[PDB]
Amino acid sequence: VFEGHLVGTGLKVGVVVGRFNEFITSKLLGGALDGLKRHGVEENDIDVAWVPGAFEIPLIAKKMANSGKYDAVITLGTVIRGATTHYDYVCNEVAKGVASLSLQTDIPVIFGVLTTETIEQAIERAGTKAGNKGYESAVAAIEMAHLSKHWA
Amino acid sequence: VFEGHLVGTGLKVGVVVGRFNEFITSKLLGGALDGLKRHGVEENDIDVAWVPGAFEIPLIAKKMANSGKYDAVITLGTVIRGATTHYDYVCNEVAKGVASLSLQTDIPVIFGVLTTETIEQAIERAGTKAGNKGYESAVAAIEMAHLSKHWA
Amino acid sequence: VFEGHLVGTGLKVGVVVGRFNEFITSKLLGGALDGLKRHGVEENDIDVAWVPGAFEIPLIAKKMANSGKYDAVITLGTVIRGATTHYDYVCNEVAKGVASLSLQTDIPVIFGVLTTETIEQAIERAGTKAGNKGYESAVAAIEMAHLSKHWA
Amino acid sequence: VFEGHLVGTGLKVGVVVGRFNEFITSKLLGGALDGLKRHGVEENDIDVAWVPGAFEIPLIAKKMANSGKYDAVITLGTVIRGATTHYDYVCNEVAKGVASLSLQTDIPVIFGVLTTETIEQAIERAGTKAGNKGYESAVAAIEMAHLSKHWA
Amino acid sequence: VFEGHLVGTGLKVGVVVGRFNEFITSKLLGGALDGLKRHGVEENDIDVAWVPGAFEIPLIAKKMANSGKYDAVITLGTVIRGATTHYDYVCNEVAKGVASLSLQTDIPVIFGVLTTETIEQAIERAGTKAGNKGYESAVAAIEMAHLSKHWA
Amino acid sequence: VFEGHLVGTGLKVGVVVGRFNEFITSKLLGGALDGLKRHGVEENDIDVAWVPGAFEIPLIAKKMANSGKYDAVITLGTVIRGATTHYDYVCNEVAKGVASLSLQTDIPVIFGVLTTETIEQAIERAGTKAGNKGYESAVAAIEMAHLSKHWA
Amino acid sequence: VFEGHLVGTGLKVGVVVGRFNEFITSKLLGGALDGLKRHGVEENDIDVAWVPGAFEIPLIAKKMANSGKYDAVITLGTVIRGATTHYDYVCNEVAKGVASLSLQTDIPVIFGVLTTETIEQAIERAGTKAGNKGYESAVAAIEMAHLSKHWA
Amino acid sequence: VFEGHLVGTGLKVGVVVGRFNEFITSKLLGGALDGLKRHGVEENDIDVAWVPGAFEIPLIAKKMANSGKYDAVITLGTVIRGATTHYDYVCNEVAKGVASLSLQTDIPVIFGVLTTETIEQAIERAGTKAGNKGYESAVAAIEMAHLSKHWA
Amino acid sequence: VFEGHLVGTGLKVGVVVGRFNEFITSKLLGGALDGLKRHGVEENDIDVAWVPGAFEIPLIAKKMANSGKYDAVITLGTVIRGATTHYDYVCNEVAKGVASLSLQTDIPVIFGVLTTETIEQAIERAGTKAGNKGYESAVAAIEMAHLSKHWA
Amino acid sequence: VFEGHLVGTGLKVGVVVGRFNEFITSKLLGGALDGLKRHGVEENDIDVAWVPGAFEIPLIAKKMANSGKYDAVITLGTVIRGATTHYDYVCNEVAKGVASLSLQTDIPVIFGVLTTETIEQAIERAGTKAGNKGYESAVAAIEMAHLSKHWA
Repeated sequence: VFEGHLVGTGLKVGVVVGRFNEFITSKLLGGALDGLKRHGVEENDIDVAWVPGAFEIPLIAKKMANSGKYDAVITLGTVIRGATTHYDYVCNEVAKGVASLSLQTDIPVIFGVLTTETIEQAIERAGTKAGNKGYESAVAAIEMAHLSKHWA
Repeated sequence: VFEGHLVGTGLKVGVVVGRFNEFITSKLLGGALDGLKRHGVEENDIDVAWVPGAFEIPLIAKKMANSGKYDAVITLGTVIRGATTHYDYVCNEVAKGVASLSLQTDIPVIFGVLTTETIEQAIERAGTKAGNKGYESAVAAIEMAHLSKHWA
Repeated sequence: VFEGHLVGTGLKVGVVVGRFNEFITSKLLGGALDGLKRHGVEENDIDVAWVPGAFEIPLIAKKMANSGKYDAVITLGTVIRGATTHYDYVCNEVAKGVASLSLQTDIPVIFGVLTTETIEQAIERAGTKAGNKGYESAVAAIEMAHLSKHWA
Repeated sequence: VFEGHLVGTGLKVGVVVGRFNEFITSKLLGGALDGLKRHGVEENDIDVAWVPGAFEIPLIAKKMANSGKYDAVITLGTVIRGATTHYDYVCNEVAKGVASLSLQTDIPVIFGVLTTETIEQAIERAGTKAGNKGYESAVAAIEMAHLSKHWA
Repeated sequence: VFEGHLVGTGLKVGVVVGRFNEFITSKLLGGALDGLKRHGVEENDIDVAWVPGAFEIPLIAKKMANSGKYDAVITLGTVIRGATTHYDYVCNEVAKGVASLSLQTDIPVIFGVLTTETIEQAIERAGTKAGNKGYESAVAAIEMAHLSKHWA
Repeated sequence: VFEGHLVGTGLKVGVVVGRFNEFITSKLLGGALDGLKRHGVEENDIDVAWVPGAFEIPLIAKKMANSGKYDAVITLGTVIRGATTHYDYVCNEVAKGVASLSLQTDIPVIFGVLTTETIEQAIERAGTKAGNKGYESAVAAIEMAHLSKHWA
Repeated sequence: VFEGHLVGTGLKVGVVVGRFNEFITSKLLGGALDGLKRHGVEENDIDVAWVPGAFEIPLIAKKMANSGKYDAVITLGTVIRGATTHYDYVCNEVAKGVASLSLQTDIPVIFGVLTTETIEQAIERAGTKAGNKGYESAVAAIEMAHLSKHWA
Repeated sequence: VFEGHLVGTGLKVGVVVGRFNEFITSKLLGGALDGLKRHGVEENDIDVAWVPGAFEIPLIAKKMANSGKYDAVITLGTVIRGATTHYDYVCNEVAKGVASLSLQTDIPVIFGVLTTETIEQAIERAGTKAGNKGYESAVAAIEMAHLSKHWA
Repeated sequence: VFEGHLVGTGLKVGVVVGRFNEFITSKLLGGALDGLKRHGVEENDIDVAWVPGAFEIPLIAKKMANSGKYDAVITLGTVIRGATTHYDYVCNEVAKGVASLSLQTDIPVIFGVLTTETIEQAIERAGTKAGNKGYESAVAAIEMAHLSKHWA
Repeated sequence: VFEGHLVGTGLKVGVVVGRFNEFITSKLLGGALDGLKRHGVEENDIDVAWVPGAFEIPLIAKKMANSGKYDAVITLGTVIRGATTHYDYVCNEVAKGVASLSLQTDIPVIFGVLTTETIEQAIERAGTKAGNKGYESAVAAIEMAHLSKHWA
């Protein structure tokens, strides 16, 4: 009874990508832009905020949701396993932040941060075998934008 | 003593299903009808919201309980182990959302999200030798909503 | 040196028991509902709230503490390992809502939910080798109750 | 399309439980005698017939269906592997008299007799991991009852 | 509720024993007396029919229940695994007879035929560490006959 | 030839059950308190004495036989192997006071205390594979009672 | 029915502890106070007798129950496996004394002597993951003394 | 630059200790005395709150620091690995509570709860090889107290 | 509240040593005498009775306790493992006798009989690595003499 | 009773550090500052003496404490295993000197010389996992200083 439209010609999205692991987040962003752009979203109704890395993505995502300028916010980034458990707390707090601070703002905030073990797994999901996580995040932002933003 | 009825003659239930793994969630939403319906709930008093996937189920599950139109909100979806720990942060936040944000609404929000390791296990719990976890999550939904009398 | 009493001559206790795994939670309730009685708490001053299972125990346990009718609330239930990580998110959220979440009320909420690996392990704490964890969770309730500092 | 109802507001149910392995059949009966109650079937409109064990359940189950006092009869019992093939002939004849033999009456007779290998397996269906097969056999009774075509 | 007495003060029981394996069935018929007798049944109200072996126990067990002289008919005998599958077809038909032809008589016909793999197992169940299956089949006989009140 | 009766129409029985391992002793008592009832012993002529555990069963069992109010006293309890030899001294002293120590009274005292190795073994005699040893210990009580020679 | 209170408001308990293994018996006597005390027993109504070791605990435990000053006598101590069978004859006689000489006094003498194989096991049962066997032996002491009403 | 003082002459401290694992938490509380004492704090100018389990610490640690009574609150307790994952949900929520609810008050709440795998590891950190983690959490408490200083 | 004095200047002890294994009992006695002597006991208030071996030590120990001349009796001896189980019954009856016949006389009778496996274990405990069991028995007799003989 | 104070406000301390293994002894001297400082001692009211090797410490540790300049002298240094037994004669004589020649002066001389096998073990005890054994030897110095007290 309540499906979400997938055409976002009149939408207005804003994304926050993490500079760390640029090698991956780059192609990850281009896929999200390409997605929104070719789904109707105007090529300039789209803003991008570069943060130091995923840990920083919850703070600035909240600053773009509370700015009340966008119809949806897309969080992009990439985290890869290291030698320490540092990778765990980062990955957690990013999702923990993006998810929890997506209800505090009743604004669709799509979580599109890669959390992998191998550099080959990131590439795998940045426009390779698995597809482009970024593009898939945009197509998700548009849908949420029809079901969650202008819907109440 | 404070048991809860199982006859939902005059209840209004709202369901939120994730499209990802539709192969499972589809026959898992078969717990809605042939479940709520056979227990009394009216065909028309049941609304369904399709979200992109489990991560987006806390937000829309909120904007359905807060609409005050439903006595209880059933949350459906399916998540299966990948190669990355991405599966973990998702399952966590879905459960973390449906739970921690079921106390802020005082409205019963039944957690019926399959979190499995195999496609086979998801099938085992969607109408096979474990039964349908969508039908069971409805029975629980009725009882819960029907148990909120020492409330208000 | 502020310690807690242990005789509950005039106490008002409320219990929330999960129906799932009734085979265990049954004897588990009888442990508390017989530890309270024999500790001087009235057999007629105890209320029991049957919820579907543990995941629903935070919600109903809240509406009993917020009910402002009990000095302490005991939460009884049983969760046993499955084949999926479903077991983890359940245990977590139960021992998370019940767990310290319920500090908000400032009513004692004793966490007495069995979280085991084997049906044989749960049966060990259900009134066997390790003793009845329901009885022990009632003794904890009386003690917690008899601890009075109030915020104001 | 002739399907079956599931609310049993005005139902007349009869139960035949085998005393042997009372440790299991006990909780097994409580499953049906609590699934019926909470499904709207009268706590005062249920009769229970204790037979020595399963082998005698076909005979007494017959004199209850032939009694023409119940819309459906539930058969509860438990049989566990021994060292001899004695277990086989018992299980067979129970799930043979009860089983389709009792078509002659045209009164619904639900076969809810546990036939397992381990005491731990029977304890799994007695209200644990696999759920209470007595509760499920009561839900089946209500449904079967609410299926009315009559031969004449 | 429909339990069955265990005092057979004024009952009339008829027993049918197979000669084959007399070594076992003999001390197995010791369940008749020192069983029925000690439970009240009169010494004289007990008749015994010796048949060639178990296969011939359905026929003669029939011409004893149909004589309407006995409140219940106890069937005794012993069968042990051979080298051929002959053991199977025998045990089957004995149980198949005593059961399927206990509904056509409405008179309780207790099945007390040992079906084992070892001479040792037959002994285990004729008055050794498993007890006497003839004495147990009498206790059941009394209760059964004593339970046929919602009959006729 | 002085043998013992088995119908206890007019009997006065007393039972001492150990609370420890209530999970087993529970069903274990129900075995005796249902074997007595169905053997013609009054449901209203049975007293039960709950002691901490088996070690205390000799003392309280004494004050019931010395009470001179019962024809026989049944002792129910359960003790299971631990990591220490503590289990041995308990079992010993229970089956030593209860055991023949209580010849002094000349009142029948039936030793029905389970002394096993596994929780699964105790559960076997608690009304499963091996039968209910409480029921059997009641049948022994009635028989012992019906044995009258008196010293004087 | 003859249960026993757990509130020892007006009881007089006497404890007998063995010095040997003071490292364990010390924190094991911590079951006396913070045990009897928290259950009601008066600080002053509790006397303690220090004996050389467990072997000397039957004699002095006798000259405390026979003084008729205490409602119940708690016996504490610890014994651990050596290289010789000396450990056996000790544990035996301690238990043999406290038991067999608790019927000659009619006064509840709770046996709370640790009989273990490891220093670690003694610790496990003196306030670690098994709890404090001194506190448990007090709870039992209260109930026992509080259960001697069908006495005298 | 803002270092924290270590001489706590004029300080009011509050301690919350868990009764479970008293064998360890006892000597662990020995960190309060012979700890706060020698650092200047006034003899019993410090209050100690005994709570049942480590799980109950967060609640009472609050209702002490909640309203100005102390300049800093210390939490002491011990938790040791069991067979079940119960150990995890306890440890987590204790640390979770003491930490998360040390920001809401703004009054220094030092986390001093031992979380070990072995009883030998608890002893290892209760005054053994690693020192006393109670005396160390006291030093921390004083330093943190002297850091309520704000900034310039 | 009831500790035992350790100075026995005015005491009057008597011991019974077993001649068998003189090689050990010798140094075992000298340690007991040396102990009593250097603890105050007058060097002539001390008597020694040589019995054939440990089995004989219960009889003559009773003859020295019933002689009402001593303040305590010390039983010394040594038993070592042989090829037969003879060693077991001897060791048992000695302790069984000394302990049981220490309550029949309400007179402190210290059990100091070595019960070992190796000749090297006896020497080990006769004034070697483990100390002198005899000396330790005297220091025990003196204490019991203050708590048990002139105390009542 | 004579405990040692821990607040060293008005204290003069002297430190002798070894230059060899400066990489470790450096951070080890960090125990002086941020150690004596926070315990009350006045900023650079403490003198530091740098000596070539740990072997030269005893001499200069003397010619400092030798004549009243400080209330206590701390010796810091590090020695790590080599291929030769040279490591032993150094460690020994350092400890030998600092100890033996701490009685002749009577002025507290705390021994704080690391004697490890690995460079990783030195780091382990220089501010890592085990803490800083320099800050610990400072606490000791203050306490020992406050114990120049003599006796009454």
